[PDB]
Amino acid sequence: GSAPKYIEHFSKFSPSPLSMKQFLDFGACEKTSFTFLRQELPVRLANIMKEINLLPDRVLSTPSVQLVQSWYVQSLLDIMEFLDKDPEDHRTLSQFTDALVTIRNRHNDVVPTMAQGVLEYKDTYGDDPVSNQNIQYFLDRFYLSRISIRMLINQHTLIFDPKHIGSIDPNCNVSEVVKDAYDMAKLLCDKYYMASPDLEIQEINAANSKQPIHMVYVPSHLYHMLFELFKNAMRATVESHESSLILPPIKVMVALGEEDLSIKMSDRGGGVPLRKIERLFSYMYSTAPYGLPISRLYAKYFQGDLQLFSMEGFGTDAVIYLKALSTDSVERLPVY
Ligand SMILES: Cc1cc2ccccc2nc1-c1ccc2c(c1)CC[C@H](C)N2C(=O)c1ccc(O)cc1O
Ligand SMILES: CC(C)c1ccc(COc2ccc(CC(=O)NCCN)cc2Cl)cc1
Ligand SMILES: [Cl-]
Ligand SMILES: [Cl-]
Ligand SMILES: [Cl-]
Ligand SMILES: [Cl-]
Repeated sequence: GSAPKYIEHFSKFSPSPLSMKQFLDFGACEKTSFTFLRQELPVRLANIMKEINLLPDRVLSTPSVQLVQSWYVQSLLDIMEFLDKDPEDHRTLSQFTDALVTIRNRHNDVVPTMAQGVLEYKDTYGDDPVSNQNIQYFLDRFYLSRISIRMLINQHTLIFDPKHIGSIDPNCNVSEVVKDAYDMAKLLCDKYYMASPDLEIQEINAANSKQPIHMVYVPSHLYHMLFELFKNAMRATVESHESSLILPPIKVMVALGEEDLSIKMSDRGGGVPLRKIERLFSYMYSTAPYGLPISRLYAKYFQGDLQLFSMEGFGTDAVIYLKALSTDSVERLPVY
């Protein structure tokens, strides 16, 4: 086989970050999407695969890692087939879309698969701070890499099968996504607890006092994050007030500035002490025999962040920081 040679070849290129703008303007440009995707997916696959291989033989040789490594090898090769094919042959295009689908389905379970490797490492070698910083370093990178691959793939398969441009909404109403995510979390909250905090939403459009706040974003990434946040805020609120009557609302604010769009979600669930806040974001210290960390990645992915600060004995605030302008929303990608 050729795999390690290909990996070596394509790992000399640097993956290429795109912006929301460049992502929009892509969506008949199917020849052009293809000729781009056939270089770039291998680049991105090569690069992360190269980094998997820098892991110590004690990690590298465990079943989890070796399995997901087998998926990446097949996906690379799967796309190799197409390096010398013909962009003008409308059935070459037709069967590449099929090929991307099969790849997206080969990888659906990397999250819980890798989670197994964390779990085995944890009982196999220990949960020390140094192990943990490396797991953290590796997984933020790997999962961020993966997020971008799916972004590429979803943009192609959705556009090449009028308002939304595949997974991007160029007029995303942020309150709307807030309410939806809330409704859904509230549904689960009512099932498992038979009580649930209300929602208040206020907007602050700096430049434009009374216009509803819209942006260019990938709404499902935003739903993902809001949803996680609402689950956490509901849990704490409900459970901190079991012996008590009153049940405080979850208060969200959506602020729109010159460069940030920010979303705060304040609760009164009684908080977390400063010392325990880092762990909530740790893959290792929160795996036990998508999550905060992964929500944060989604924010980081287009130059955003997702930050927690608590007041122990009162509650927790959670901010999602996003770039307001499409021009500032550019993929954050790791490189070998
Ligand atoms: C993040 C998380 C995942 C869980 C998964 C399974 C079971 C319980 C869980 N609980 C949490 C969870 C949620 C809120 C909080 C904590 C843990 C630690 C204790 C504390 C009361 N707490 C918070 O203050 C808190 C944390 C994140 C957040 O977005 C909102 C919050 O109100
Ligand atoms: C499941 C996957 C995500 C996983 C599980 C576990 C790990 C852990 O990897 C470690 C653990 C400890 C050290 C310190 C050290 O002293 N190293 C010696 C040099 N080799 C380095 C690394 Cl890369 C990574 C990835
Ligand atoms: Cl993911
Ligand atoms: Cl729940
Ligand atoms: Cl933080
Ligand atoms: Cl290095």
